[PDB]
Amino acid sequence: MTTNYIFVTGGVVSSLGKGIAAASLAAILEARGLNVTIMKLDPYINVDPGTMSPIQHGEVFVTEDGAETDLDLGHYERFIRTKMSRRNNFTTGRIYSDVLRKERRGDYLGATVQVIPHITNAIKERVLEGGEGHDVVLVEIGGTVGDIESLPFLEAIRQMAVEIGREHTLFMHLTLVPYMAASGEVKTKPTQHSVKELLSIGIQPDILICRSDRAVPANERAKIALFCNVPEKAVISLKDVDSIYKIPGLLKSQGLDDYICKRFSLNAPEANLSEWEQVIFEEANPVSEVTIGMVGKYIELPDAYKSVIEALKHGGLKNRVSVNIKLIDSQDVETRGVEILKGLDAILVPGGFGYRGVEGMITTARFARENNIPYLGICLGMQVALIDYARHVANMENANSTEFVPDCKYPVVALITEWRDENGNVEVTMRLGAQQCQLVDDSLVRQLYNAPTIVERHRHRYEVNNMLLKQIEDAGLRVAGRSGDDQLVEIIEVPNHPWFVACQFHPEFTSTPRDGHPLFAGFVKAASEFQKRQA
Amino acid sequence: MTTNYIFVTGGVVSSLGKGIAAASLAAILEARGLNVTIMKLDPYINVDPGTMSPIQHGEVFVTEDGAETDLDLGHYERFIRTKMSRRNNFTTGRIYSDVLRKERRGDYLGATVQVIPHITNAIKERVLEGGEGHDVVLVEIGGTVGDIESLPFLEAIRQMAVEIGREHTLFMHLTLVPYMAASGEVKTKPTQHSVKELLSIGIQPDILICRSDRAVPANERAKIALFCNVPEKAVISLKDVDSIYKIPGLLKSQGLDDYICKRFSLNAPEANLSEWEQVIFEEANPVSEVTIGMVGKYIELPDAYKSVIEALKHGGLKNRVSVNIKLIDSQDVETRGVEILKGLDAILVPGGFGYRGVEGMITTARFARENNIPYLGICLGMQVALIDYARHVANMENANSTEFVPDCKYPVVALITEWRDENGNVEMRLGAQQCQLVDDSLVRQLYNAPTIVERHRHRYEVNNMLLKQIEDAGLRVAGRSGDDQLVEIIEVPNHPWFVACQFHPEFTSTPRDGHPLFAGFVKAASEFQKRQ
Amino acid sequence: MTTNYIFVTGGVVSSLGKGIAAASLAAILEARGLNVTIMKLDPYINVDPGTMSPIQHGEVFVTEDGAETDLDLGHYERFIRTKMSRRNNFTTGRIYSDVLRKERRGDYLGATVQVIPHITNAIKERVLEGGEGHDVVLVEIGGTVGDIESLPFLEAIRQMAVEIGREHTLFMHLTLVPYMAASGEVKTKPTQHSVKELLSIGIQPDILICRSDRAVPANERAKIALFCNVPEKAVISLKDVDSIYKIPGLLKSQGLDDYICKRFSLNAPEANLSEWEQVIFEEANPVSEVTIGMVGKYIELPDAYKSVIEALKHGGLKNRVSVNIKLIDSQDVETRGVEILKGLDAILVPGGFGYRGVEGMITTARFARENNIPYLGICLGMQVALIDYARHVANMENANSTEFVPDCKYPVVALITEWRDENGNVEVTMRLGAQQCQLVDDSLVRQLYNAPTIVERHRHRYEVNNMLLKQIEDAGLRVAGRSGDDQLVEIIEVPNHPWFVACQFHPEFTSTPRDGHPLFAGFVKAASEFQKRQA
Ligand SMILES: Nc1ccn([C@@H]2O[C@H](COP(=O)(O)OP(=O)(O)OP(=O)(O)O)[C@@H](O)[C@H]2O)c(=O)n1
Ligand SMILES: Nc1ccn([C@@H]2O[C@H](COP(=O)(O)OP(=O)(O)OP(=O)(O)O)[C@@H](O)[C@H]2O)c(=O)n1
Ligand SMILES: NC(=O)CC[C@H](N)C(=O)O
Ligand SMILES: NC(=O)CC[C@H](N)C(=O)O
Ligand SMILES: NC(=O)CC[C@H](N)C(=O)O
Ligand SMILES: [Mg+2]
Ligand SMILES: [Mg+2]
Ligand SMILES: [Mg+2]
Repeated sequence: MTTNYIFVTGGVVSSLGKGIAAASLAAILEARGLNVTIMKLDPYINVDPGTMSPIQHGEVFVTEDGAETDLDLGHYERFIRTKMSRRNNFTTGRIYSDVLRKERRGDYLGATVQVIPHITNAIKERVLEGGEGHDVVLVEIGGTVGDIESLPFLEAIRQMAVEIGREHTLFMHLTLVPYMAASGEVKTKPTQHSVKELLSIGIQPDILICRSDRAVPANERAKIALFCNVPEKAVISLKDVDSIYKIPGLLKSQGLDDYICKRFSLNAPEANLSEWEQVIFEEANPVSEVTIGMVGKYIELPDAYKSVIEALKHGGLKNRVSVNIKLIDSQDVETRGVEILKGLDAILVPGGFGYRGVEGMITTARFARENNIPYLGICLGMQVALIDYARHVANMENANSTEFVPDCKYPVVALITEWRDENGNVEVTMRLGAQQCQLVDDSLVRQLYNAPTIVERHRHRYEVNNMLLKQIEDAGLRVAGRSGDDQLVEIIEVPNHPWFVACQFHPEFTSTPRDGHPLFAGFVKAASEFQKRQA
Repeated sequence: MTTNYIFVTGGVVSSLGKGIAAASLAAILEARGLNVTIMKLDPYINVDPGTMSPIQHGEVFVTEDGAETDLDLGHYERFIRTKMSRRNNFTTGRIYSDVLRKERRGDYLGATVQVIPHITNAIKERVLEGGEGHDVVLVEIGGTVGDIESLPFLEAIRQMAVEIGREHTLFMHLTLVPYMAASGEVKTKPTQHSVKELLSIGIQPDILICRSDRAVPANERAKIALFCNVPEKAVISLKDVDSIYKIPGLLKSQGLDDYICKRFSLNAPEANLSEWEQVIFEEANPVSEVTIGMVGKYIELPDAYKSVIEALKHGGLKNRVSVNIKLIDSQDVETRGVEILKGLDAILVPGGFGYRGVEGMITTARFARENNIPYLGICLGMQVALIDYARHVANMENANSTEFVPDCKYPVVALITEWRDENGNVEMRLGAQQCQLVDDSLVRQLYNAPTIVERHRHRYEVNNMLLKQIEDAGLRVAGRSGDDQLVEIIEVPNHPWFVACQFHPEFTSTPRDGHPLFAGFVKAASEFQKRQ
Repeated sequence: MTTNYIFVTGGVVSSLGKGIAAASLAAILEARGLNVTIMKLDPYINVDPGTMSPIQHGEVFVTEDGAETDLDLGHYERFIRTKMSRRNNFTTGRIYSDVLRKERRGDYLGATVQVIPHITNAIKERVLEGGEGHDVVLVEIGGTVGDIESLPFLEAIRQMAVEIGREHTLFMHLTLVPYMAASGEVKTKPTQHSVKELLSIGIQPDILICRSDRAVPANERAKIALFCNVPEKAVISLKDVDSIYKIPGLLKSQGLDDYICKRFSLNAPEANLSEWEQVIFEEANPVSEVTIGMVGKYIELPDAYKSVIEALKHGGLKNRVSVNIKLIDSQDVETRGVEILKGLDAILVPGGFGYRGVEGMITTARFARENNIPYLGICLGMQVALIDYARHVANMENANSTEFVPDCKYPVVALITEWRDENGNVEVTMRLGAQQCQLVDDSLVRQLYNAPTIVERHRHRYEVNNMLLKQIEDAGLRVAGRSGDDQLVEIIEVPNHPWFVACQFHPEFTSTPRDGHPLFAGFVKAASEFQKRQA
């Protein structure tokens, strides 16, 4: 079976929903039994998003194999059951960095190294490596048709299409169709002009996905076809919907996947969207409501927490509980006190870097342990909770993480090789990716995950200081999971509490709307339980 | 006194507000004491909008000199006091038409006649004609930058800018900066792309006017400036507003007029927007409310009645009355009956052509003459009033206009050449025309003068031979022309407020100066509303 | 005094003569007493041309400070008396390589690193560093307006222009105006369309330089002005000329520099072109003719030898001798024998890498030493001559350079740390840039350069093997110059010959048409002397 490529580009503006549109299309194809994958090409110069603040392009997502990648890969894994790896995300930086290393070491045998063919060859090679043995590969191109930064990407895929042939390649282009109040109509002009820009780069789109805040009527769809050399049936409307889970069914109901299977000549059964319809049904029919406070330092751009917010939403689905997520600046806790935590059925403290806003989290971890409000702490949020417990229950004054005050008396969280005592004695490298974790026989989480061993994903360097550990266990705190070797602590529980769990790994990256996640489902159940005993 | 041009263009999408934007800008400049004018270049092929359906590009506006032009000229006249004439509007059709004629007749001396320089030359000459003897001329280019249709307009102005010089020309380019809900941001990408299209046609914009449904924040303005080679102070924000009357003010508060005066080297006092401030204040503080029904055949596209809608709103201002205009399909008076006129404090029947829906208008004029509801009838509306009368009070069975049923026994409205009687016995107006007011009419009063000037666009007149008969049965002749004493205004004098006229009074109404008929009409509608 | 920038771009095609057009313009400005410089921006990905074969974009030029750069810098140094350094040439590779190194080490503080502003900032910074304290800086942009590879360059300079203002920036754009035989006219259409491409990138050219194979008449110049928003007087004609030395006077005679000085507001005296007129006069009035054979492995692209060919031409000027340069494949010597060297008044063997064609050079060095035909050997050509002498006069059979047969018995040329005996005994890193060299008291070259110490430029790694040196001196060969320390051999002479010199340094990079070069002038004199005793 020959591999087919659908290239996804966007025009007019960015924030158009390319990731989500691609992922949804992939979900449909998946449900026709096709073997599908997706990859993201980002135009940034960063070698990988590992050096990007979460308020730049949102969360740094992590795949099983430890790659730091764009958050689109989160969308991909939540719409299809394929696992993303390093192979599904690369940037312009990564391309240039490979080519420079090869040029400097003489691999090009004295040739002038050029954007074409050398940069573009490099791009084609990773596109082929990401597609390897899949029937259909959606290749999402970042940036907007017309700007400078994504031109080599577009020229690469142009070349591929000619090389591979139109029998096995399609171009899917998203554009904006804005509504004008004065005239009461949506406008095709930007689509017309975007398609001319795309053509001027040498690409004829085959399918047009029309983004608007309402459906694009037949009249205007026909106008777009007329001007873009695309048949009417390949001009698809994609309105703003109240739930992303509806997107696959919306695209299916307009023939998009039929049109694709015909072009690629695949006999495949009609997409069965039962799992989506189920998720949609669940979402539409909550039995009760909770309010969960997410308390962290990046709430000014919520995408910093994209996968967490979705995991919560999946926790809602598994409990038929509608989760109202209220974002709370953890630094306002420092200023305005515990006051602003009033009125919450649970509390989540997410991950982060840098001292700013961390003392507000420690406080937040406290308030939730003392008032018996259920608490989930992820990475940093597990670290600030160890810190809370030590300071306030094992009475280790001023305890902290070497990340924030390097020279503190009780460094409860520190790099493995910074580990020391309160006396100064010692014993005689980012953790990335999927790692096995042993669950402790009598813990909440051993029951929730219901297995002695689980696999979750890491992105952190600061560990639980084993040298100060016994002193904290002795004061009540329980260790609920450890790694495979060198027993580092992965999970802690405060057992005098309805529901208080915190973990080092990012469980949100393995949560999905179809299959949920045992930790979040638990966390949300507890929030509902707690909500109902206050009423 | 060198003449300065400001070329106004539009990018991304149309329906951007170029007309109003340009008109507002003009309003500010006039308020600084400058001699100013505006003109519209339409890319369409119609020689003029005279053959255009009112549901196509809206109403056909008529200027003092009797030209039929785009409705944008209405906006112009409602923002500045300079009078538009036929030189303030021309189409691509008009341009090719003149060049073709000159060519078939040999004026090109056997040259190959080309888009450049012959079509572009013809465009340049007309832009110069519309501009002559003005300080600042706003030239509004129809269509959207990027499209085929307006390229010759764009190349002609590019040439003009280079000929006349950068010290006397400015390019103002409007764009759309849409809001994305996903990100909570307005987006400058389309502006950056549109300025590129404009540059590729050889035009560097000087001023960017950013349309959006909310203000464009300083960050986005700064990014537009960085990418488009314009300084930040020349990136202006023009959000959707709740009242066009606030647009002169909104632009002036961002320094637009200063920027222009600086570039064109003019010392002019600061703009005095007091009349606009007054207009905004009136509109913001109505004391009563009314519902007025507009009954006619083009309600599917409200711009068909653009100047009438506005003249009512100006009637509102002058009485501090807020007017709700209920657009009513007069075809529905035919199907569903007089019920659909339930709940109106006044009824206006506007102009039109074609029989479809006119029987509904006659039922409508009756309803109002009968149930003592105030009525204003413009052109068709005045004609269908006479039909109602003769037909229901002078008992002239099935009376009509020859435009609709040519061989009717009683042609009360008919071309002047068609003028007959009930036995068969015997014996198109455009522009500003003098009208004489009858000494004892509700209208000699409202206009507070003997003779007036109003604008015509119609063929069919009141039949003078059937006239003395309808006068006897009650009806009153309130105004008449110069010669042939044709009937211009009729009143039913046993009604609180019933006026109807042949001319289009809406074309002279402005928000600053109001209009005596619509002031009158709206005042009456208020008085009626109080009595229920 | 404020720095002014003239940006030079090209359109329609490449090979348009941007380097030469810029350099000539610089020469005019120089002659108005202005302090001028020039820089080249290349769109290649190579970090620097050090890894490019000479048949890629021609010779790798070397500046005093040792930078490996584009051959345009040769043109610059031959038209103005400023010295080029690393500062005057950078590539896209160099830009990306700096930015990647800074991004990976966290210098961007978590920002997304983008083509704009990060790549473009980097470019602006080197443009400012190259311009530092000069009155006028010509900034030559490589590639052709309209292609992908030079877009960031164009966007950078666009930004600069707005920032610095039009008071101190001009855009000079070259285009092609082709002659059509069918119609008998030159065509302005490509200029029209190129200027629209340049505008679409956001740059309004200020000056148009019209390349054609004949002058561009007034009619068409006016047409170009009409369509490009440029005044007639800024549309300059630049026909194919028989001598580049005429280009400054051609541009001057059309007001180009007047137009520039007016725009930048400089009072400067009229350009005095006396030195050029002199060079032109010299060139036009040769007294006799010679034929010099250039024998090397890259003659398929003569630009591989750009500066050598020009040095010869300057040697012609200093002797009023018209040099007919005949290029000869040194590999055809291997095949067709010494035969193809018949009919030559001198012989030059240039530099190179790799064994292919080197045995033909050794042979060539031989033929010239035996028949007393004057010989100049540069770098490789000095190495193959040591090799010739050893094999055939010091009778060291099969002698060679470790570069070619690493394990040979007599490695006469080898890396310093490969140095060994014919017995295998030993004693108890490219050379780049301007280095001092001591001249030997009784040598030809000590007289020609007329000083005990000279400065010439290196680009080589293989040295004269000091361990086998005494054995070659003993057989006749004389050392004519050495370095400063560690006495490595820079120059050799065979003293039983009318004129036989060879050197390690590249003397062609310090030769110019105005001031000539003592070695080449000598070499050409000798060729003329030799030509005249055969007649
Ligand atoms: N490449 C094109 C496409 C359309 N037009 C012109 O576009 C005008 C219509 O303008 P507008 O409504 O702004 O364009 P639409 O195509 O209707 O797009 P939208 O849906 O945005 O209105 C027509 O007169 C037609 O001649 C043009 O000149 N060149
Ligand atoms: N001519 C341009 C302009 C911008 N960019 C790229 O555009 C990206 C920003 O994308 P986006 O936010 O979509 O564009 P903005 O310029 O911010 O515009 P908007 O207001 O629509 O976001 C940057 O990485 C920059 O490299 C580009 O490649 N070419
Ligand atoms: N993403 C996170 O929460 C990281 C936590 C902490 N700063 C660490 O590096 O270990
Ligand atoms: N504009 C109109 O109302 C036209 C009225 C009528 N059809 C006429 O021609 O006289
Ligand atoms: N440019 C050259 O001639 C180099 C000569 C020789 N291959 C060396 O590296 O020393
Ligand atoms: Mg339209
Ligand atoms: Mg942006
Ligand atoms: Mg021609």
